[PDB]
Amino acid sequence: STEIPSLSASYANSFKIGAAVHTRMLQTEGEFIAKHYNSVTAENQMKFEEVHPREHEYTFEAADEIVDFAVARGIGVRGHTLVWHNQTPAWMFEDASGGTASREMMLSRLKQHIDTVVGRYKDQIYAWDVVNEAIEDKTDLIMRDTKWLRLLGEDYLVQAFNMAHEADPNALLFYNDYNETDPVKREKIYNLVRSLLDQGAPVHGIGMQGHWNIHGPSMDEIRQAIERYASLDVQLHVTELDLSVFRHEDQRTDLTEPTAEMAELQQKRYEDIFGLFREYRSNITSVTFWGVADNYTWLDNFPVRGRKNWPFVFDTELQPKDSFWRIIGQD
Repeated sequence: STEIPSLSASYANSFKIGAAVHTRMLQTEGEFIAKHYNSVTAENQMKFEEVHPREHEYTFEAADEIVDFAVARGIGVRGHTLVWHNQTPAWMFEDASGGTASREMMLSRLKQHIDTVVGRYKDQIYAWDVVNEAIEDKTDLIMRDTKWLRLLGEDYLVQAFNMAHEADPNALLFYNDYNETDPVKREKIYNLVRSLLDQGAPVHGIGMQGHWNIHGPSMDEIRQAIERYASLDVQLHVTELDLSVFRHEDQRTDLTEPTAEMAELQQKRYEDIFGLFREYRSNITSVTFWGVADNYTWLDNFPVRGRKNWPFVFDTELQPKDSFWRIIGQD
């Protein structure tokens, strides 16, 4: 493709290397993507609202294009979240009078949605984020209070996994979440999946989002989350990895490029992280970055609107950053 080696090829015997994509990137960054990633995830085009905007109408155009792109190139595809409190259209939770949908309506609608979406790509998607972010960040709260929990019921996770498993018994079913390394939330997610497994739910993996930064979480904290989750006998996927140069509610907004400090910390940070991933390659089977290159990232608008970020190992011009070289795998 040019000079630099293929990132995914360097991990061909350890774990997949993926990237979140959007159709707009294909006929422009398609060459770069096929070069460095052997796994892709629709950043947004497979979400409920994106593929099922209205009750009786599905819009799979974008998702279909991404899948054609990947499968024709031997690139794997992770399906992103079927059940999530965000990006799910209002119709799903409402009845004809605009009131709340009943438990029965919720169940039949969820069944048809999963059957349509999961069934559509049957045998083509190696892993599905079945339930996303069900655990609360608040210390004294376990289950996030969402319409799924209120309208469908406390068994909404079991239901989702059973339905997904039925739509495609060959796909690996994942429970995906962020802040997965925080000791308190870690134990909640651990107990959740454990209880799901004890209930017979077909959950085959835990997705560690990996929305980290140059200051944390620590190697020790990440290590503990890994061993903790792996002890449930499930595969582990780092699903939305990015290393923000900013912290939580950062007050800095004048940066037009990372500071010399940020660049140096990020490079070392990425080296440490992938060093840890290699150590646990027996538990981690896929590592996906939530983007392709610094020219685009959802962090450019979250949590702060219009604040440019540079979270990847590839810069705004798709050129490798120092971190890239320190991340190359051993194969």
